[PDB]
Amino acid sequence: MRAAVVYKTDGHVKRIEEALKRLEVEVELFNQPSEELENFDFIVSVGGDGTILRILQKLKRCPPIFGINTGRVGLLTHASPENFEVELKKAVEKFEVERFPRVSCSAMPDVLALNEIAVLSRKPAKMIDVALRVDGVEVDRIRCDGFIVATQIGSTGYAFSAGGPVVEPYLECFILIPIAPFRFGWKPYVVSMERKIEVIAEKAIVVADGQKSVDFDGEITIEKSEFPAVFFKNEKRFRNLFGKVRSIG
Amino acid sequence: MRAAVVYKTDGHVKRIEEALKRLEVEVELFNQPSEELENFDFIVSVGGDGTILRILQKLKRCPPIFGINTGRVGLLTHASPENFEVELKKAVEKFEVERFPRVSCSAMPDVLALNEIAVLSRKPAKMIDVALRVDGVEVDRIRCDGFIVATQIGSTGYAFSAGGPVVEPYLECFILIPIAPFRFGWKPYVVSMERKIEVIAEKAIVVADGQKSVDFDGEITIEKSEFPAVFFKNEKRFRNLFGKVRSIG
Amino acid sequence: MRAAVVYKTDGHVKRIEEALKRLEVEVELFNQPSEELENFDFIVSVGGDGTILRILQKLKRCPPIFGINTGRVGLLTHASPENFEVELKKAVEKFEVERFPRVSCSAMPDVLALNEIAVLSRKPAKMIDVALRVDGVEVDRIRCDGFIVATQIGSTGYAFSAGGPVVEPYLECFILIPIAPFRFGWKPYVVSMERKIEVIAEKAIVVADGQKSVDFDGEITIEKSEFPAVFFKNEKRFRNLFGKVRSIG
Amino acid sequence: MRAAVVYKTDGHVKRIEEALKRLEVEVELFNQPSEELENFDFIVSVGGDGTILRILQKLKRCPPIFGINTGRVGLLTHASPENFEVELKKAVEKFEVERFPRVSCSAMPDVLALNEIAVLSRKPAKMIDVALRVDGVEVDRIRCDGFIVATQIGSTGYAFSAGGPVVEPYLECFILIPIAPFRFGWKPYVVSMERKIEVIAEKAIVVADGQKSVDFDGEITIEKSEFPAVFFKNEKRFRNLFGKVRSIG
Ligand SMILES: NC(=O)c1ccc[n+]([C@@H]2O[C@H](COP(=O)([O-])OP(=O)(O)OC[C@H]3O[C@@H](n4cnc5c(N)ncnc54)[C@H](O)[C@@H]3O)[C@@H](O)[C@H]2O)c1
Ligand SMILES: NC(=O)c1ccc[n+]([C@@H]2O[C@H](COP(=O)([O-])OP(=O)(O)OC[C@H]3O[C@@H](n4cnc5c(N)ncnc54)[C@H](O)[C@@H]3O)[C@@H](O)[C@H]2O)c1
Ligand SMILES: NC(=O)c1ccc[n+]([C@@H]2O[C@H](COP(=O)([O-])OP(=O)(O)OC[C@H]3O[C@@H](n4cnc5c(N)ncnc54)[C@H](O)[C@@H]3O)[C@@H](O)[C@H]2O)c1
Ligand SMILES: NC(=O)c1ccc[n+]([C@@H]2O[C@H](COP(=O)([O-])OP(=O)(O)OC[C@H]3O[C@@H](n4cnc5c(N)ncnc54)[C@H](O)[C@@H]3O)[C@@H](O)[C@H]2O)c1
Repeated sequence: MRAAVVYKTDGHVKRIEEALKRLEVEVELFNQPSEELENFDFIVSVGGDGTILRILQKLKRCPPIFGINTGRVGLLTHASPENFEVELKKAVEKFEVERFPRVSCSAMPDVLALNEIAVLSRKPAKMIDVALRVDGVEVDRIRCDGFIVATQIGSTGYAFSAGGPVVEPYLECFILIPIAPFRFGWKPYVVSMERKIEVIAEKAIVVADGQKSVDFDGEITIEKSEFPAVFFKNEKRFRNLFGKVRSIG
Repeated sequence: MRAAVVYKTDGHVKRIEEALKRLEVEVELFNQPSEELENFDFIVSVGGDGTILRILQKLKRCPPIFGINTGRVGLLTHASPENFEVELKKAVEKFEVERFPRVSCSAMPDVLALNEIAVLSRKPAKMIDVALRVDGVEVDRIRCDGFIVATQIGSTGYAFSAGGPVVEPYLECFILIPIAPFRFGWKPYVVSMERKIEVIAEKAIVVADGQKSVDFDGEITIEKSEFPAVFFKNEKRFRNLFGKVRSIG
Repeated sequence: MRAAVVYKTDGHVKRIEEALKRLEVEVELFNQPSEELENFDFIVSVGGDGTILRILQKLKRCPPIFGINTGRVGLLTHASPENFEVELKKAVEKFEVERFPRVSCSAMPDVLALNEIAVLSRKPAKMIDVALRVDGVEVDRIRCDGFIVATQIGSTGYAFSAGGPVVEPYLECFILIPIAPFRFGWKPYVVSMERKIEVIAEKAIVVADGQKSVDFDGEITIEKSEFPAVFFKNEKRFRNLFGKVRSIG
Repeated sequence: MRAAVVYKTDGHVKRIEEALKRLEVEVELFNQPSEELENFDFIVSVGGDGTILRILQKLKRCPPIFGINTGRVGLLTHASPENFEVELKKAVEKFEVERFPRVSCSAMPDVLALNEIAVLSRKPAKMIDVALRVDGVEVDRIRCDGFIVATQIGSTGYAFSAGGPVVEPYLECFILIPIAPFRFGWKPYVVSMERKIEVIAEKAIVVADGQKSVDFDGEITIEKSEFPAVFFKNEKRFRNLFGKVRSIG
């Protein structure tokens, strides 16, 4: 059963090589992520949340991702170097998985987002004029540095920083929130991920998970896609949510 | 096919009788809400959001509610006096109904909120030491004027005022947000409604939908209930959500 | 020269009684604060920030206060118990002070607040309709759980939890912020302390420093009194502000 | 005595030429702002707050400015097309004058900001890593899209959007708020304007009243300048502050 190990640097990759060898698993090494990753049964990412997002950008069909975290913190990950040898043995032996939806922009045709599709100002410190509508209905219009269309997974990223609610990973929703809105009152809008979001702005940019961005004027459509992100049932995912969150930055 | 027509003041009630009579519907006027309301094919509420919440307490089994708003803004209502006669007709001829869940606190067994359960301090200008726990797990421990456990429907009520997000009516979930938290960082949590909430504080009261209130010491659980609120299908519920929210005062 | 040492618990009192001994200063023990504290060259409180606020309710003319934070955290205190020996000697030999304004009320005539005056609902879970003017101009009319007229000192207290800004101690100003405002957009106003505040509300109370409360209806005015809180000089008051504020819980 | 009318479009400029003609004031017209505007007894900006910022950028020593808002809402302006005639005459013969301070920054040294000095990310959709200090003190260290060092006049500007308090125009003070901070727990700080602000970023840019901006890599210093902004006295500046803020959009 084949497995890929992706890594930022040489950190701990030797012990993971020998961790998978003990468990009867073919292993191949990957400095950078490629579209070849979907020829393997699973993937063991080594670096952090950031590393996982760069992997998913080279994946439509997503083989299960285990996630060793090098740094200090990580919400998408499964283990650390201190204790990964144990948690990997469990991960592969059960082979239980979970799947979180990935949305897609209309102007960035095949690149999918797990966290969000942000819509920012092309020039920094300049303000764009954003009009939002979902399922046809005019939801809002507002001047802001940007606008975020995040899934619940990404409710803990940019969205969090704009004032967003912490939404547990299992409840499946969009969070719609502006960045530095220039208006007296405003409120985050949480809606079902079955709807069709639309943003309309001139002189703007669109960014999937802080990774692929394109320029666009006019309008874009963001909806749920057919290809989710597959991880490895992290039984404690929920209980760990309120604590990883308590200690961001 | 008979009907109950509940009212606070003598609003447009001469007219609502006369529209109900013309649609060949028997009418029983109700000076105030009653348990007796269970025995009607539907209830026309005539007043505002508050009129409907009161109605709901005195129901377990809930006939369809056509709420009419004589005030400025009502998120639960289908029409105003200008349009009520056309909508009431559409509503009763098709008879399509929809239902949003009601929640249940330990302290008051046979009572049900549609908006929220709020745990506040018995005495005012005073903080309680609230501890929250969703599904066995510890999620928070904060000091505050109170804590709010609210459905998406009540996202636009009390919790809205405490800094909470506006969640659309068709996304079943809980919204757990404190009133006046004494702490550097805090966040509103939005979790699934299929979960077991538990609130722990001393010298406090619990309040279901701003109606029934009861002193409590120690522990309560809040959970989803088996007898929900029933209104007639509102084709434009989602559409108006965003306009009405901006006129809240 | 003479001093009154005010305490709640009789823990660290024999250590402090002997520190003041070897400083040519006469001592008098005070199990609870009193109007008699005015007859001393200074005061040494022994407890939290509350031990201080409780002291100032019995002072009009205020001799300098040296605060010893017992357990706890506090931004009105001058020293912990395991360094106070030194800090007292430095504070009484230098004998250097600084003063912060206290405000007054209409409804409670002889009473003075260092932190804030909070207007709240009389019955909890009920919101009142507050209507605020400063120097005669209407500023606002909001439905809320309460309203806080704070000073820069008490901007780290009740107004901090209502969503206020951290204002430094040396900038004299009012902070005007509501508690659970049922309104789409709202904002705290920071204004000059030389202005005459005026809150209007029915079915309410007023509370100076969470210490004294009286029912009221109609209007009250808050003004800057001529009798300031007086403390020894804390040079590190400003540099400690930011690290204490982070640890608020 | 002669004056300079500065406009952006040809809105009500003929009618303004004629008002100054009836007041025996020789007028020169300005397609846009020049250093040249220094040699006049007063100035009549015609457009908005933004037009006034542009004028001020070309001015060290500032002659009285009389703003006519042709737009929707102007914190900095005196009159509308309806009542400019009345008010222009009133204030020219009274010749009273207010002085709100402007602020210099240590990277574009001879430029001046009434509103703020914003330190932004150089590329967009990337967050920088701002370290804040004031009078040599570590007040914060935070990952964010940017950081506003605002004055009270610019507290209804960019800082307002970032989550900041409304500050009366006559309470002199800095305001230290971030844009999109990635941290569970932040708060805007309001400190004295006599203090020395200092920001340490990397991969950043500094902006001043949204006009002049230059790349910077290291550490800058914001501090109260020698030459302020000068407007004719608005007797209704304070009064109109609150209704104008409520219609910021
Ligand atoms: N808060 C902000 O000012 C800001 C700015 C740009 C991007 N982002 C977020 O960062 C993510 C990656 O973008 P980038 O590579 O440009 O920046 P990045 O990866 O260099 O830094 C963003 C930080 O967010 C963390 N992170 C990523 N996904 C997260 C999640 N789902 N929940 C909690 N934390 C998470 C990472 O650990 C990292 O420390 C994007 O998905 C976006 O949501 C945030
Ligand atoms: N914002 C606050 O400070 C505050 C305080 C207490 C109660 N409430 C809300 O009021 C409800 C009823 O309590 P009460 O009888 O004590 O007061 P109430 O019925 O008189 O007043 C509540 C106010 O909010 C409106 N409202 C009611 N339900 C709403 C909803 N679901 N979404 C948006 N607005 C709604 C009402 O029309 C009224 O203006 C509670 O369930 C709670 O949600 C809000
Ligand atoms: N945040 C809230 O929900 C809330 C509620 C009531 C009172 N308070 C504050 O507590 C003060 C005293 O009232 P109480 O005795 O009823 O509550 P308290 O004194 O029993 O508890 C208030 C907490 O805040 C601390 N505190 C007091 N003044 C402070 C200040 N200026 N800056 C930072 N922390 C401070 C206290 O040491 C204590 O930990 C009031 O002046 C009010 O500001 C806050
Ligand atoms: N809210 C935001 O996302 C944002 C972004 C960039 C700049 N700004 C503000 O705009 C100012 C000028 O920037 P620009 O020329 O790039 O855009 P601009 O001047 O065209 O737009 C800023 C908006 O805010 C208004 N404004 C300016 N000063 C104000 C004040 N003191 N109070 C209330 N409103 C005010 C302007 O008239 C305009 O409507 C800056 O000084 C900054 O304060 C705000």
